[PDB]
Amino acid sequence: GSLTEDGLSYKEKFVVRSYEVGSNKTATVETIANLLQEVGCNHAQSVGFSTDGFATTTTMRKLHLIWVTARMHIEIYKYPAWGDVVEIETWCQSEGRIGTRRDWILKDSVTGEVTGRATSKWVMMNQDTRRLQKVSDDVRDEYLVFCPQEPRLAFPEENNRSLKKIPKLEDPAQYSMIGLKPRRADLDMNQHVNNVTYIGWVLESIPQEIVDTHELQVITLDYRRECQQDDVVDSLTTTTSNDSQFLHLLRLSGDGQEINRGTTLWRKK
Amino acid sequence: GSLTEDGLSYKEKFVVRSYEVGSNKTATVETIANLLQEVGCNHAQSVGFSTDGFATTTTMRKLHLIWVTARMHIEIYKYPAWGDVVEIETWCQSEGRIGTRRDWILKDSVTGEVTGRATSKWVMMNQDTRRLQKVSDDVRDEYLVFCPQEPRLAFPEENNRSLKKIPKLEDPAQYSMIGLKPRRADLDMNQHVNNVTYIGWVLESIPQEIVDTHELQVITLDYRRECQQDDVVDSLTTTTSDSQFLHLLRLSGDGQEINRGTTLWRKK
Ligand SMILES: NCc1noc(-c2ccccc2F)n1
Ligand SMILES: NCc1noc(-c2ccccc2F)n1
Repeated sequence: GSLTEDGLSYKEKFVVRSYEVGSNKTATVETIANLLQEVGCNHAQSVGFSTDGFATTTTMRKLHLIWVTARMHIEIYKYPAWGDVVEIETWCQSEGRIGTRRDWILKDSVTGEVTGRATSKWVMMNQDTRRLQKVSDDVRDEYLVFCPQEPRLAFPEENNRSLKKIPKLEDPAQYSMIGLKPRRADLDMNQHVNNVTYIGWVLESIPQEIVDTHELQVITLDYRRECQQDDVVDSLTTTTSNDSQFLHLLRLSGDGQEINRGTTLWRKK
Repeated sequence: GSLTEDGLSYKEKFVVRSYEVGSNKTATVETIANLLQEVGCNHAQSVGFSTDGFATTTTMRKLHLIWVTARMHIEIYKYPAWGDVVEIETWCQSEGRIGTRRDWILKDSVTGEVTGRATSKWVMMNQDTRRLQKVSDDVRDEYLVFCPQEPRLAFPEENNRSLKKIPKLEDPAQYSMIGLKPRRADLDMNQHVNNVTYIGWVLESIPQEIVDTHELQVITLDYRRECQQDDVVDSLTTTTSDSQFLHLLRLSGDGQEINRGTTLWRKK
């Protein structure tokens, strides 16, 4: 991959691998999410920021500050088949003091048609204390020369699903998968659970008959709290709905501490 | 990637990704194992065999026959760092009626130095009845024009590590990780548990202090029986010593064996 001509975005091509595809012989949403974070990292690398998933400045490193994902929103129109080449363009934009947005556009490299889009909200957190804080002006300005100054949105539309509030699933859940635990392959280089793992865990409580008769069009996931290496997760799903829609909750298997909530939208094949 | 000049081997380059590396910022043995499987598939594709992990002929398809892994053996001298290019060359060779071998050599693209090698034994199985059978002469012949005729071994040395018998760990195990279950991401396109998942499960009962102060040099893993989508696995490890370990995977209920193995680790 490379920075584009204006230096304000980053593009990379990926060949979908045998082990990245599901029963449809196309890429899983987890492979897609992995590729989003790969191009995100390579973009950080390309302009001198940290390449540990946190994309930090020297200023932030001095202060033990990191970026953490608050929300992921992914919309897929066609999943790339095994052997197919998918092109991903990615950029960031500050949303003032709240935090920053990273957005992506996925294309068929052959036709150049848009096959998916994603957006994510990130917030600044002290690494050690876990306390959020508004982005300081010194730090803001470090990033602004790497971001477009005119609004550029993967999700322009006035009211769009990427910004909707997600309610809290009430017991009893229609469906559950109990006792989920991360293994070493679920951890990043920092030994923190990889954000994509939580997508896997959300989808584990979707009944197999849905997965066999539907394709995932939209997923929205909020991140509240991280699952530690030694934590155990319960995944909860309730039907809310030709389209199928679900409300989702991840919570710690003991005390029921919320770690994530989300929605998915599925369309008959 | 591409078949090489003589058409009897296949080569591919891989850029190591951010999410593919562990705490040392180098590729995990599971990332390596996945790339072995990927070049294997691309080699099958390049000469017209099935691309579903089974590399079947049209004959085998009529008979509902598949190739199944009996043994994986992997030796790594240097794990590629994030952003590094690793080149993997791969080839198959018939071992008569017993089955076939796929071998790999891993290189640093920049230096051309060997950074690891792997070998695997495959047996022929009826996919419905799960009965083994020796390889048909008509099936042998279909594969011989795509394999070297002169012996070509990742592990040439008589009685090397890759051919040793693995004994059955006896209770009580020194270390365990219990109640392991596959998720949808551990399944392939056939909805069978991916072979690399059993590698992750073996290593889950290595103490963290070992992983933190050692690098994995050798893994040998026998595959005896499949974990189904809805099965639950216990992972057992005992120190047999460099650090060495004996490994056993078995179903959480009745203690049916699915895998046994060994690992060898060196202090950093
Ligand atoms: N707006 C805040 C911001 N946060 O990251 C970035 C960023 C920009 C370009 C390349 C990598 C990057 F991480 N900007
Ligand atoms: N010896 C039996 C055998 N089994 O696979 C092969 C094989 C050869 C070349 C390319 C792909 C292949 F799968 N041969």
